[PDB]
Amino acid sequence: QWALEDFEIGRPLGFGNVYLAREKQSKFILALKVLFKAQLEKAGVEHQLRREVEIQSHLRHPNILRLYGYFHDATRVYLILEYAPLGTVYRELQKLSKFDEQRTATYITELANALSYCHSKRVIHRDIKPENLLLGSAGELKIAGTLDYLPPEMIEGRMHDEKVDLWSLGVLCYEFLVGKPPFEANTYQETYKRISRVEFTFPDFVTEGARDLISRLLKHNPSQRPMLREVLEHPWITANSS
Ligand SMILES: O=C(O)c1ccc(Nc2ncc3c(n2)-c2ccc(Cl)cc2C(c2c(F)cccc2F)=NC3)cc1
Repeated sequence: QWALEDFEIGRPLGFGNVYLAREKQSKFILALKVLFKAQLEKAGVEHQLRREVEIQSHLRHPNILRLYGYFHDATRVYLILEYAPLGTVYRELQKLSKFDEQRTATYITELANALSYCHSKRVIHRDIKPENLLLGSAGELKIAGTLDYLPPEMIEGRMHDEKVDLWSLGVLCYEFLVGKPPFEANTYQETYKRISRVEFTFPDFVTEGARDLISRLLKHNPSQRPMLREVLEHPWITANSS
């Protein structure tokens, strides 16, 4: 059982705010997520958070952000999270516009690993996107509305499985190389039609090796999408990863 008295709150990092924090006894640096019990009870997704924390703190992977613990105060609910010093992949993306193939392949590899571990633990993520991707001190990737990353089977409300994260991995591979998601539009409506029709095009600079992998991942039929092992063994990933 923790308390707010154990932590020294630092700079803001972000239904509330995420702060830099230092545990007093150990001097351990962490991110402390602050959420108000008012918004959580007004949305009723406190059970969704009860289950989410049950899952997040039970998993151990170098590419999944760690949740150490949690606790609630008078009106707040606190999440003791890992701290990823180099920030979000979303900030890196807009600070560099696009990623080269070697950076893309490594992230994709680290993702495929983190997902293959999740899929072996019967967990399907559904929602990877740059703003949910964080960077550790070594620069390694870490996994912590808008339709851009959702598969056709999901937005159409059909039954879905592990192949959902394969679609997302395709969308992320495209975005890394291009700077924008393959189905981006100015409205939720247009984006919906573009995803369901699976209509995307490649800019000239995108190599055929990348085009192939993305085109394999972005199949409408979930069954035709490669397994994560095939992703990690793709010639384009092979040639460019770390
Ligand atoms: O720009 C900088 O200087 C910067 C920014 C971030 C970090 N590192 C860091 N480390 C851990 C966390 C966060 N950020 C963080 C920060 C803010 C918010 Cl709104 C959410 C989180 C999250 C998060 C989460 F809970 C769900 C989904 C995605 C998340 F990103 N998780 C803890 C370092 C430097």
